[PDB]
Amino acid sequence: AAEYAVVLKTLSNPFWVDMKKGIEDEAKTLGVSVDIFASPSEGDFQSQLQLFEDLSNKNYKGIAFAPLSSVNLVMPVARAWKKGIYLVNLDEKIDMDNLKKAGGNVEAFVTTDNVAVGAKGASFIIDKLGAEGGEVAIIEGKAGNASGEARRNGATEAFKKASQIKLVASQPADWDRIKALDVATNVLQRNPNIKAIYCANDTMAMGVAQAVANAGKTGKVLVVGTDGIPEARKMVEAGQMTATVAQNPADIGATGLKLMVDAEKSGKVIPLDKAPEFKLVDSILVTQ
Repeated sequence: AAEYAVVLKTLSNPFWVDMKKGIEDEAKTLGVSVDIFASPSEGDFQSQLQLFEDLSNKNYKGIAFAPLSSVNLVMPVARAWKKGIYLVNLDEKIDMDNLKKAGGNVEAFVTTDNVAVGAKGASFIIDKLGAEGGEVAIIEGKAGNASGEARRNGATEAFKKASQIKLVASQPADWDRIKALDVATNVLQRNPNIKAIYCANDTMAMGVAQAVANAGKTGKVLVVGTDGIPEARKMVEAGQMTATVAQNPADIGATGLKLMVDAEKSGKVIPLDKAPEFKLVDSILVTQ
């Protein structure tokens, strides 16, 4: 049976349920069969590396895959590439450095541009504030992590190009609704003239909308989030959170199957020296 296979992170998370449907749907259009696999828990690094390994011994033309960690699947993917399997990295980037040393490569990496995500949620505040503008802040995530710092850049640059906006306080905050509430109230005392605050995660965001529920500024103050969890989504339907910048799972999976099928057609796997393709998929701004 099937000519293509897709390993994902898990399927108890709606994010990955939406990705599966996008690869299936996109398959029915291209004329290719697909088998979608995943290991139960988000922290099953070994159980996914066993999964992938089992698939490698079957006869799949190509295999797209979302790695739990950046190095848990380097040896199976590099093996897969020597056999001539058309691999396509999804969501998070696999350690290319390690992969090089493994003697392998990938046809393409398909992810969401985290900087654009930050500018998308900052730009939403900009337009809502209007000409008048006003003061804003960015509750950052934890330092060292690229994915939250990327949202930190984009959101910063987008408010600097708006010469009617005042960035009061972009300060660190580890991914925590409690610690997000505590630095929230800190900015609301230092600068109580704030009209909105974008947060670099949906966890922090509900902790900042708690600091606005405190001072009972709910309505004037605009909270924004990222990732778009099912929880916060509801919030935004109820007027409790202003908005959140979700990803596009379905398009990431569908684009990933498209690039895999395109490499197969070519009849030759990407050279080692050749860098992979790099498609970014647009983020979505979920609003009332």
